[PDB]
Amino acid sequence: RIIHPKTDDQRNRLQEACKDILLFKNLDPEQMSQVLDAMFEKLVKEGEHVIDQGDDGDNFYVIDRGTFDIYVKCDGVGRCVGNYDNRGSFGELALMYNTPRAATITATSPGALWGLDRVTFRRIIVKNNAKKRKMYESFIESLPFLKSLEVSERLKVVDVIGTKVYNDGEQIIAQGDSADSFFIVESGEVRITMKRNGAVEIARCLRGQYFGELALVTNKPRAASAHAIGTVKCLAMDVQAFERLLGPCMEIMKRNIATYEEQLVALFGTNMDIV
Ligand SMILES: Nc1ncnc2c1ncn2[C@@H]1O[C@@H]2COP(=O)(O)O[C@H]2[C@H]1O
Ligand SMILES: Nc1ncnc2c1ncn2[C@@H]1O[C@@H]2COP(=O)(O)O[C@H]2[C@H]1O
Repeated sequence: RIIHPKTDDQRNRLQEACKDILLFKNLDPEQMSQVLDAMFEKLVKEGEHVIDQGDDGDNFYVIDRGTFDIYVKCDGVGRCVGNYDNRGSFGELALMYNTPRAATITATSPGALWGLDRVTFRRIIVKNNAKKRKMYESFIESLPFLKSLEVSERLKVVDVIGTKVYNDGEQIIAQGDSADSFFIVESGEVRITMKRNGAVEIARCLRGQYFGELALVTNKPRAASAHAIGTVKCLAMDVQAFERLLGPCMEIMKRNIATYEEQLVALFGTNMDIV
């Protein structure tokens, strides 16, 4: 076991930084404690290359604070495929598939990261993903909207999703809120409402259906709220995973978007500007 001593201020900041990391959701309190003890802090300077495309993987990072740009060099040209804003994680691909870094991550401000060495990672996270794969691989392959992906790409979706459970009445997401997750209902029922004024029910999602994609596609705040009816289980994915893996089905989703407009105009007379 690898262990790094941390001040009290570090443990509080570390625990708060890890609370929403999807790759840690399917871990028991004991595996999680080992991960926490293995975490070490790392300061980064603005302009610093935390990760360079092509290198061997070494650590997995959870963001404590700071901004970062994501670059993928495609044919001598560097594209900015996204960014991180004071929250999130990265560097898990090289450690899961033993491949070279697939992108360059640069800090665009001073910041801090929580690192986790590859050994502790593969020993716990990777071991845990195998378990996750046995529970959901079948379910994910069967989703109609994911048929657009190559079969190998679909299997990779399982590696980065995390399970989230909600009790009856819990708010899953709120209208007007910023968005960082894409959801897939695993079990239970999710009620979608929108405020004209009072809240109006506009849709319900059952096993196999998704929601929370509109904000990620149009880059806007959540257009509606979502609450759980009874006990709900959702498979969540962060926006970076969404953009890396679901590009192939940005059509089927774009096609479902148009429907959102018609429905709202029909119910309210205005499209509420969701596009
Ligand atoms: N579109 C993307 N392609 C590849 N890596 C990405 C992308 N968006 C974010 N990343 C992250 O950037 C990291 C770069 O190193 P890794 O390949 O280990 O893991 C990668 C992911 O965690
Ligand atoms: N008519 C609709 N307009 C907007 N969002 C809708 C509608 N029907 C269902 N939704 C879903 O509710 C989600 C609310 O958050 P998002 O905007 O991220 O994504 C939205 C869609 O997935």
